[PDB]
Amino acid sequence: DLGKKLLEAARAGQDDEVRILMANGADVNASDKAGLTPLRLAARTGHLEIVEVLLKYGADVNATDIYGRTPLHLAAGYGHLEIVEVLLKHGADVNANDQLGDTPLHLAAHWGHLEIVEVLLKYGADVNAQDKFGKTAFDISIDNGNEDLAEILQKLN
DNA sequence: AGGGTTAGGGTTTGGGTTAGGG
Ligand code: NA
Ligand code: NA
Ligand code: NA
Repeated sequence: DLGKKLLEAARAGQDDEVRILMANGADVNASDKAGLTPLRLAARTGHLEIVEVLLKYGADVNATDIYGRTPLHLAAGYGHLEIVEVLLKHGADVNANDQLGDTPLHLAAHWGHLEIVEVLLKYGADVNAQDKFGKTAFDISIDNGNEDLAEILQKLN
């Protein structure tokens, strides 16, 4: 039952137990529900060290869940800058589209994570990428009344 | 129970559309 144990340790932030389970042959890309992998759970929850351990053990940086979301989508939307940075330096697809049409930049924009927006752009995020409703991150900033984010994105339009 | 950038967390317990458990 090592997959179940790994998923739990990764979401719960038990880095020691993650390392032990990986040493015992746990599948780094194990999934029990909704295509959720340990890296995706750790990235959404904010567990940086576990993200680092899983990547070192070969975790698929671009694994997708039931909604087509990659770990970078979750880290970007849930405001985990350092995880966003580690994922990107390890090959995360900055322009990955989920099944809702969103890129990580769309999620960072929707949730007001300016530093993440800037890091994504630094790593090549498509500023003109449109979601399912044909909206760009800039459009989202205007809809949400985010003056600071609109200022960052206006400078790049 | 119910919602959800949902997969835990808010007294408390099992739903779901894919669909378990303090
Ligand atoms: Na629930
Ligand atoms: Na649930
Ligand atoms: Na609950």
